[PDB]
Amino acid sequence: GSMIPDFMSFTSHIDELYESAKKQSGGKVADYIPQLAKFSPDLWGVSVCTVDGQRHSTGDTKVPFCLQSCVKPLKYAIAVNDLGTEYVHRYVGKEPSGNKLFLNEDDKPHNPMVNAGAIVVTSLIKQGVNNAEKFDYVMQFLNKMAGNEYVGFSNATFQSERESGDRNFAIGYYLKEKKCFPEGTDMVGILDFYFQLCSIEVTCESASVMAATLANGGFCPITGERVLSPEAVRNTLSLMHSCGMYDFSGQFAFHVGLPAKSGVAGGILLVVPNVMGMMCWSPPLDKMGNSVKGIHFCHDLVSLCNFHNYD
Ligand SMILES: O=C(Cc1cccc(OC(F)(F)F)c1)Nc1ccc(CCCCc2nnc(NC(=O)Cc3ccccn3)s2)nn1
Repeated sequence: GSMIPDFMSFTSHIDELYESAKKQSGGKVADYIPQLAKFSPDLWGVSVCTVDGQRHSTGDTKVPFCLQSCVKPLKYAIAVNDLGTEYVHRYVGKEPSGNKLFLNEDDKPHNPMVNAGAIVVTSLIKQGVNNAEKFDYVMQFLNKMAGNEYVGFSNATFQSERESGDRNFAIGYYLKEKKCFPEGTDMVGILDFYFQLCSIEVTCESASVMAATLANGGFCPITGERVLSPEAVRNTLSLMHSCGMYDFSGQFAFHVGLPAKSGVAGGILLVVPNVMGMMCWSPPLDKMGNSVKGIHFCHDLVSLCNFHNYD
């Protein structure tokens, strides 16, 4: 599957799109915790990792930042990989909401990409062991996805996220009341694990390798290791396609047509199946919560290389 005939000319076009996006100065850096409000609005990085293992970065691609919602497709993939589609979707829905409600009509969170869904997915991983082992288990998994490149942890983000996460505690108690967790779940402990996962740190470079693992049918392109089952990958990409960009998800599926997942740190994890993974990062967000520069870049990328799913 050679739709990138000349990698060096392709990176030349990446750089031009990078420079064009750089001029987009709009948006607001998230500031509900100090660990996000700190970030400069001018940070802007794009990293590419093909399914071959070819790499290209431009801009601020080695500055660590928190995954935040970008971790949601990754922990869903781990859950499906270990437990199968059917078991996971006993607890969480499979489609966009069209949203302030915690649960759909079946008393399940709408999908794994919204907070209530990610909290339920978190309760499914490595059940029975304590939180330190749960975290270590997911960390080892993310190391394999990233081919052992930068995966860190921001204790300061974790502490601030947990102390100000009233909406997530409201979701936690509502899900407990509607019996959404597996039997024996310690809800407060699940919220802790959830806040920790949101505080895992990557760079553009390490994250693009994670995305490239999803683009490569579950095989890490820079180690050849099998990390995720084909089922886990397929499921994760479908939900990223339809639910990955908050309230912009429907527009993004229509105009861009690639599986992607945004996050409040300004990251956009982007997958071009069978071609490449990308991570774009610029902290200033539009009013729907997506990185202004990243969105502009994603539109330009598809209008240039015919990467749209139905192109
Ligand atoms: O009940 C379900 C299935 C369901 C599916 C579809 C329709 C439906 O009927 C309903 F919309 F009327 F509820 C119910 N899910 C569910 C129900 C309750 C909850 C916990 C509560 C969610 C958090 C909120 N609390 N108050 C709110 N008020 C507003 O947002 C203000 C507003 C503005 C505009 C129009 C209406 N209100 S949000 N979480 N999830």
